[PDB]
Amino acid sequence: DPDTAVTNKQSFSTDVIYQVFTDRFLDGNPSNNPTGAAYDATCSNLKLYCGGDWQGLINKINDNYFSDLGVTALWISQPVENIFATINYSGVTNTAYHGYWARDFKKTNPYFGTMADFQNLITTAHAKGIKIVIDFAPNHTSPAMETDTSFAENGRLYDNGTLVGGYTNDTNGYFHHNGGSDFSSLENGIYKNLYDLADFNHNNATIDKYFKDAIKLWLDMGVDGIRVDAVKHMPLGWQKSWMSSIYAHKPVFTFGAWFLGSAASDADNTDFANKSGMSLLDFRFNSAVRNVFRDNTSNMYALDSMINSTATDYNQVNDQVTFIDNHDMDRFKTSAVNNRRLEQALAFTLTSRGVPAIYYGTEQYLTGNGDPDNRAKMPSFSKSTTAFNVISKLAPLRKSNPAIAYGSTQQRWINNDVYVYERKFGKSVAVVAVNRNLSTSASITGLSTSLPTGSYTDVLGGVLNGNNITSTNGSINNFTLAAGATAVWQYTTAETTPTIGHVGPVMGKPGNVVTIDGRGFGSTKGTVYFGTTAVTGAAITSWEDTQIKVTIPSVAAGNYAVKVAASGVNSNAYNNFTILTGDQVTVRFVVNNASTTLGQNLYLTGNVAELGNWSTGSTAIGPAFNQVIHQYPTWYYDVSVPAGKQLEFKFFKKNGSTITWESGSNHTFTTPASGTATVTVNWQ
Ligand SMILES: OC[C@H]1O[C@H](S[C@H]2[C@H](O)[C@@H](O)[C@@H](O[C@H]3[C@H](O)[C@@H](O)[C@@H](S[C@H]4[C@H](O)[C@@H](O)[C@@H](O[C@H]5[C@H](O)[C@@H](O)[C@@H](S[C@H]6[C@H](O)[C@@H](O)[C@@H](O)O[C@@H]6CO)O[C@@H]5CO)O[C@@H]4CO)O[C@@H]3CO)O[C@@H]2CO)[C@H](O)[C@@H](O)[C@@H]1O
Ligand SMILES: [Ca+2]
Ligand SMILES: [Ca+2]
Repeated sequence: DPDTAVTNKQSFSTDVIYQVFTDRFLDGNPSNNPTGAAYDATCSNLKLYCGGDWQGLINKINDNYFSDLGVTALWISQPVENIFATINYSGVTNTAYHGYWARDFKKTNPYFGTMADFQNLITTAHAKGIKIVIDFAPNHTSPAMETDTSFAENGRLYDNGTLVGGYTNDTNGYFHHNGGSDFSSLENGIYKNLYDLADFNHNNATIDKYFKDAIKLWLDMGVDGIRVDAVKHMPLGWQKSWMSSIYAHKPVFTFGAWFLGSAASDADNTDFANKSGMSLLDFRFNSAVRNVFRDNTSNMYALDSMINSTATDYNQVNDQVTFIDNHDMDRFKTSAVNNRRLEQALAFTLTSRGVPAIYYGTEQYLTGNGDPDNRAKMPSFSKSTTAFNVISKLAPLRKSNPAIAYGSTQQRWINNDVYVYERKFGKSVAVVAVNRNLSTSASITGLSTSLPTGSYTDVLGGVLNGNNITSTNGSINNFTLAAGATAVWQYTTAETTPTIGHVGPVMGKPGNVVTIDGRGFGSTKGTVYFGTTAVTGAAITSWEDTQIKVTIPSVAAGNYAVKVAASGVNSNAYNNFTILTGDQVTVRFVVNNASTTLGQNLYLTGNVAELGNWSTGSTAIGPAFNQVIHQYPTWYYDVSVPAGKQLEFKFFKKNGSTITWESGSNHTFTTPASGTATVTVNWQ
């Protein structure tokens, strides 16, 4: 199928996601509504259930609300069964309407629908070309108190009805009993409770297996993507292992939520996006956009700076999910924020790199500050707002123009209030001009672009006061950009030479099937390169002009570049593809008596690519932890490592550029065939 079809579960670059709180959208079936105190028919007390369900989503898909809006994917609340109990937090009654208080990841939330309703949602969605993305929260169950089992449901977990265990009397150690996190460090936030939510101990073999089994269930039902909640509060190692099991079974686009407060680069965040096997919600992009269009605390330069900085930090910037707001912050729209600014932020987001997501109601200019006010009921289904118009005209461009879906970004003109950028991919180009100044127009002179000679019409049709331009070999004739204007000019044409636009997933073991999207691959089965290794014939399960499904060859584990050769012509190289040694398992490495010097950290490396292949650089594992599970001078770290393999490893201390290794022989350990394990050694 073409890279743009609904069947492409590995790439969302050509899509526009619509994030919706299932309970706050449409109550299509009042028969499944909760009873009593947990329900509010008027939906005025936003902490209670309002009745929204999967039937309501089905209805709006059938009457073409989403089709006319232009969205091609739906991101819904966690579908799993949540606790039924009601919780009173200092006077106010709270319910699990948000879906984050799971109790059984193998059953559906009765209030949203049955297992059958869910299947019906998938079918109905796919029939109209809409992908379904689900929220999944494997970090915890629900609120719990160890001393009081009568609080909520004591964070109890069920395996399709069968009780696995609760927070109190957790003899098996399914959860962490290290208190609540104070967010003082990364380690503190991973092994301690997120508020009062019972934290899972993924090192426990049962919990590890439970989540691999539980996710397969939903993948088997046809979900096209996964939004992993609180990725910053679970070990990267376990998550990478979990991700490889997903990719070996049914690869789907997966991204996580790692909260960031500014557009500033964050080392840990960058590492996660580059090493976990999944991408992230682009909080840096979000901050810049809000600072510039909403809050007026930054100018266009901050926007351009962020575009360049993020493109440099993330290996695959096109996999990051962008947005102007969501359930974790104030609604973009405020009384002090103009409609045009909201509209410009949307246009910018929809034409920029990454995978754009729209929080439900944005098209209706919904207001609401903080939790829960920002999760109000959908006020209307009108298709007449300007914002609705902008989305319907720009969203389709991600499918029709590869420059917008896979292209690079270059600044063509800029000043405090004006920004003109260019998206380019092969011969296809897209140019967007934005003037955030609401009162004064701007005279643009000396603008150059890659647009071929010709006359260009504003894709928006002037709804955002856009204008038409004339290109003379890229040189655009002088023009006036109206106050608060924003225009989109583009040019698309067929590509003759092979060009890779996206590869998904970007991690896997030999035998897994990866998807290569792009242009000009031709219909004749060619050859795929993973470094220097050529992959041909049967190994290439599918080959079309815009997409190539290929099997990962049995080469040495490591970092590889991917190229495609069609009719003797070599395409561009898609860098940083990770090939694993084989199936993964999470192992906790513990080392005793590793006393260090001020500012000196402990790292780990060994004889497999997953351990860095004896490297002491960015591929080495670390820095190790030393506060929560084990205390200094004992260090520890959870690492995704190959299953059933004899490993050789050593720890090393690194302060500045001085590296001091362990003496003696290398430590050895044979990893288990599956699950988890703990290996403890003494510093030599
Ligand atoms: O005693 C403390 C506290 O007790 C309760 S809080 C109570 C709340 O009243 C309920 O509404 C309910 O809240 C749940 C919420 O409704 C659900 O949607 C989820 S939220 C989920 C987030 O989506 C996810 O992002 C993450 O949380 C992240 C935050 O979103 C993000 O902003 C930051 S928090 C960061 C702040 O920005 C800073 O301002 C500063 O405070 O430092 C903070 C450091 O993190 O990062 C977070 C983690 O990445 O995870 C949450 C958890 O699911 O669940 C909510 C919790 O269930 O339930 C809570 C308690 O369970 C009292 O009501 C309150 O007054 C009191 O302060
Ligand atoms: Ca209902
Ligand atoms: Ca945790």
